Amino acid sequence: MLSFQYPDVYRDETAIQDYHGHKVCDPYAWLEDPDSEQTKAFVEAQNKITVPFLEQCPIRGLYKERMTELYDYPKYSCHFKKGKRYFYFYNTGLQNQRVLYVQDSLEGEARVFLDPNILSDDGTVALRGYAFSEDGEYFAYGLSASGSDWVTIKFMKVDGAKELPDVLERVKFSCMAWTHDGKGMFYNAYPQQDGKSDGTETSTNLHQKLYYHVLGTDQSEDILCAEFPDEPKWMGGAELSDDGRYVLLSIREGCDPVNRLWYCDLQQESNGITGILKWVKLIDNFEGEYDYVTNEGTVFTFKTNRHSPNYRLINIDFTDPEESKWKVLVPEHEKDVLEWVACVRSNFLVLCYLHDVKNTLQLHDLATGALLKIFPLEVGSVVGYSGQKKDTEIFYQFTSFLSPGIIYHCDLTKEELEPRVFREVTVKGIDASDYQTVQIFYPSKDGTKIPMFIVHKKGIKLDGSHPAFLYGYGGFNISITPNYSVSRLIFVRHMGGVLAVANIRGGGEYGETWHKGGILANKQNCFDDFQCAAEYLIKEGYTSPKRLTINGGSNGGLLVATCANQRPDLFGCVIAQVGVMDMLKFHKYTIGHAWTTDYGCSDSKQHFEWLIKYSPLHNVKLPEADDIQYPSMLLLTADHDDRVVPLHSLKFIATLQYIVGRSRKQNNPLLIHVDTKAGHGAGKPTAKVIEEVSDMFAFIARCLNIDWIP
Ligand SMILES: *[C@](O)(CO)[C@@H]1CCCN1C(=O)[C@@H]1CCCN1C(=O)NCc1ccccc1
Repeated sequence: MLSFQYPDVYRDETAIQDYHGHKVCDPYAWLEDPDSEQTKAFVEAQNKITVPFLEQCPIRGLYKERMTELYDYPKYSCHFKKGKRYFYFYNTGLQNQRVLYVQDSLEGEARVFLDPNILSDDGTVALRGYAFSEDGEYFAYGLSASGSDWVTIKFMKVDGAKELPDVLERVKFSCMAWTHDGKGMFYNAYPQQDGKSDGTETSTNLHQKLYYHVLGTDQSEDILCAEFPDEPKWMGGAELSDDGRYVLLSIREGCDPVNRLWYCDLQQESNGITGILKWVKLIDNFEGEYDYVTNEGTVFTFKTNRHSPNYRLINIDFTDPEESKWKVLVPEHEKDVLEWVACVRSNFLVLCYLHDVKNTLQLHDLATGALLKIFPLEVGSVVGYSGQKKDTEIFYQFTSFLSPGIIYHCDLTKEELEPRVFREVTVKGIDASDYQTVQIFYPSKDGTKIPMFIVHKKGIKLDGSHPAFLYGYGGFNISITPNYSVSRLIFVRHMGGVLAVANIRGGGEYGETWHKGGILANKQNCFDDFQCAAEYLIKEGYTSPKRLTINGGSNGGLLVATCANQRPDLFGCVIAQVGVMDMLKFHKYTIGHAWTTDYGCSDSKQHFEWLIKYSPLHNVKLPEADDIQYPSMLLLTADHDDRVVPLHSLKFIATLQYIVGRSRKQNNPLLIHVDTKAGHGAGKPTAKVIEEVSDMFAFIARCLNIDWIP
């Protein structure tokens, strides 16, 4: 099967760094430079062996044909109203990018408003962020090229879809918020830096500033409204209150769900927005999250995790601001996580809870917090919503493992609420009724019960014979909830597979305590939970080690890489997408400094001692047992991934190939693929999505010798 040679890769044996008395060698440190001829050559030499391996088997073509057919169904976002018009995104099925449409009423003819497909030949220019003026008459929108986090903001007049001259450069991790006077918009930008700013560069991102752009002016005239030059990692995002009176500034430092909250009453500005605003530092620490919901005069309703790991709603009066005086509007639930909250039709709140990793959607009274209405849902996720304070209706979008999902609509002006299906799409070719989704709770190493979803064909014998695809993330307070994936259902239907998703610690599935259970000194809990998930699938007879594939991306790419080093005997195949592999250096690059809230930072001795134990780059080791080799591994990354710089995967693959790939007992392939004109994955065009899943499943089919099932 290894009908190919690994490329020779130079080792810089002089690259030795002292970490708190521990010497670490980093012989592929030179791969950190994306622009060098050396690094370019390495990448070319790697893709040269990977592409033929993946494309040799007819199963890739069979999978791609099926994916192309089954993925070709219409995809809609919720309707949402702005000013006097409705908007929605729509993809006929296989367009590279979804298209923004406008209609003058709910039954009016729709027309194309913004079509990102015409911005490139290959669909690699995508929308990233947008903001309508309060009256709905002007529209600002971010564009990213090649999947980079860098954005250019452009502007349109809505009536006639007219392009405006205004262009904002150097935008990244940015808010977009228009003042209600329609004069201009808040956004964030970064100071000029040496070298490139296109998504191929690794330079750290510091000193983000908040600016106000006056419409019809050049960007050079933009007003600096907030900056934190003594705190280079702080990021201040602006939003206007629902009545337009206040700018709220949420300042973050890292990825924890906490923020400072300052405000500025715009009516108190001496002469409009002319420089740094008269900020009032209502919450001036990083001890809690304060997420604006709505206000009524000086009474501000926020969703918070302050003293409430499962979140709750509080009212803070700006004119009586001490914490002792805050009113608890909707108290914390004992187990259910309050995921998000919206205010609609003046005095309703829409609350979305997570209960054992399934959503429930509720309407509450703003004045008392009282429950009014439960919106009926099947078991799965709410993935989209519209309805702001001035609106008199909501839309919401539901999805699940087996259903592409449904957009619902509810007219909130009605005395008796009657939600109805507004849009529904069926994917013929996959009969949902042939399959089932079960949820189980398995005990981890320390006895903690972890949820896991399993999706499989009804009636199968649990005799260990099925290939399985087990997915995890485990970090950053992100909950991994049910969603429709045609590519995974093809694995079930046409490869006879079992799908599994493990809700391991580090996630937000059981609130901030679940998140803290998988970070910092307890990061090893994530890996233990995930390994235990694999043992459960095997023990209960869903699969066997040699038929089990694991998959994760980003922080989940770290998950599956670590699990390969720690338990190579447990897995047949590992696909790590855009993974954080160098845990000693991740903080040095682009936005990596933000992840130290989950991981820690190697500059501290204490953190170093945690990180060195699991950092995938630093834990590649030939298994001691003669009959154990590493699983088949595929790393996927891309040259404009400026979220997780691709050097992580480059250094990791060189290391795997040299330490393990050179040993006589290793017969499983250890491969990387580096895509071009693509990034971390946000805004990836449909054509690339299809190619990527075809690569992934062809790898699986080949490594496990799975027969296609027509
Ligand atoms: C990956 O897991 C998910 O994309 C990477 C690697 C570890 C964590 N991330 C990651 O992207 C984190 C987690 C989700 C958001 N995030 C960011 O880095 N976001 C950029 C950002 C924006 C504002 C403030 C801080 C960070």
